[PDB]
Amino acid sequence: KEIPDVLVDPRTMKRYMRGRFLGKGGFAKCYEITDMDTKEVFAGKVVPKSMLLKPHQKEKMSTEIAIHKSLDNPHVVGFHGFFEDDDFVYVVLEICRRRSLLELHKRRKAVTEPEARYFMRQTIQGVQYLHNNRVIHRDLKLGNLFLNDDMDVKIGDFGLATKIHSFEVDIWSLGCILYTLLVGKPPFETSCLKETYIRIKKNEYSVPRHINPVASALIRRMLHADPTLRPSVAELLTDEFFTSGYAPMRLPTSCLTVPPR
Ligand SMILES: Cc1nn(-c2cccc(CCC(N)=O)c2)c2cc(N[C@@H](C)c3ccccc3)ncc12
Repeated sequence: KEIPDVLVDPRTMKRYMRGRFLGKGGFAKCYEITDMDTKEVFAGKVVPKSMLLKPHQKEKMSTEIAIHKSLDNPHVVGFHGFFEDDDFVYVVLEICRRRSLLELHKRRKAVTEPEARYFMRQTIQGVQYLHNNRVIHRDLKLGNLFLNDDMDVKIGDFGLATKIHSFEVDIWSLGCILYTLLVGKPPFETSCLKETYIRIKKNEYSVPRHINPVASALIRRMLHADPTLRPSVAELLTDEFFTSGYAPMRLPTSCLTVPPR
């Protein structure tokens, strides 16, 4: 079933123009949509109701919307109201025309330290806002770390977010990220899916010796087996890793493909 060329809602009664395709997450396609009156551009998640015929799955998305809606912070994807018609649910979000930190990783492999310092900081500051507002992400991956044309990291995809394992799962996800950024490969990545889940359980990872001691030190703590021995969000910013070495405040767009100078 076709997705309407113009999108409208009963509430605000604003007309959006479905523009360029941006991607597809699971059963949700996403288009760059544009306000026909204001010309302000937004990323519109379009989920077809044929996926939400079951009231079970229809709850999970109504929770994702519930939470994301309440949020307001320069490191979480902006929320600008959802709406539905007879066929599709439409979630209107902040536009990030530089894709996700995953794309950056895939293209760059191991980034330089300052870049990880910059990304982690900004990422963590988002993670704090969440934890401060009693929100857990539970599903933090480089794909959830979107980038705008200013190279600001903005957290998205709250499809497994929950309001109040607890907070320590997020500190785990950020460990993997800081690993992947600095090391260039995910710490528990393997082709076999069962193998990954075993590696995680038995806590099987080895940080290469090429990585900075102070970096690895923190990476060990963030991935530590005892969730209660993992650092807190507030304890991250203050860590030697962020304070010892050079930390840039802005990043060039060049970082998407090559290292900065
Ligand atoms: C908010 C928001 N959700 N999505 C989005 C929706 C559906 C699927 C996907 C890809 C798979 C995934 N990572 O989940 C992303 C965006 C895409 C972009 N920008 C575009 C340029 C883009 C396209 C691919 C990946 C990242 C960004 N900006 C903001 C958003």
